[PDB]
Amino acid sequence: QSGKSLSVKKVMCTASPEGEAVPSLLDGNGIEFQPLDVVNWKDYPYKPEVSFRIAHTGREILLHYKVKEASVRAVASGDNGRVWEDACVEFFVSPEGDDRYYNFECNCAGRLLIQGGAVNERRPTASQEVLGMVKRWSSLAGEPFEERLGECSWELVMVIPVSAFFQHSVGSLDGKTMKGNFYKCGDKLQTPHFLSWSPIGLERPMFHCPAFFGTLSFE
Repeated sequence: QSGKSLSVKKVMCTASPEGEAVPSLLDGNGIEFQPLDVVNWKDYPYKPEVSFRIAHTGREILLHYKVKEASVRAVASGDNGRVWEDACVEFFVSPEGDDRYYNFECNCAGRLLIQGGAVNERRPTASQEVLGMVKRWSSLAGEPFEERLGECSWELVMVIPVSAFFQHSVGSLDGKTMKGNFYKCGDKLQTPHFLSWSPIGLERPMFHCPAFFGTLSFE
């Protein structure tokens, strides 16, 4: 019972960091990796080795995922595409303790999907302006590509400004407590799979479940 908990350590930056620079920034501040290895459904037993880490600047959330899996894919031609089908890492979060939440899904090539809203309504997709706010970087960034079979190690970064919570007026992350979860998947990969950070007790693979989110304590 209860979900997991995380301390999101603060990092001191005068300006907004670029995605490529984040791994160095995080190693510089000793930000540790957390395993993302909860296999909630025995139907999909494949557990590719995945870890992540998180920190904040006060104005922005910094995420860094590391993955090692049997295949990768990035067909999605644009942002707000069908990224969950490609090799994809995800971050879901509710920032104000209300029922509205956000899902940031990003494929291994850097294409990103963002939606916002409560479970009981159509959760609209984000605008170009808002997609433009979220800086990204990947080790497999660039052109879209058909599935490549073979063991592949990749990394991905998301710099999520506080303004990207497009349905809220979130000012500063300093000392806030949010609820969220982190996921790995790839619906159209050779071996589809479903992994989470904090556990989920629904009968089958479902990620849009605020009840099962863990706790995120921003320093």
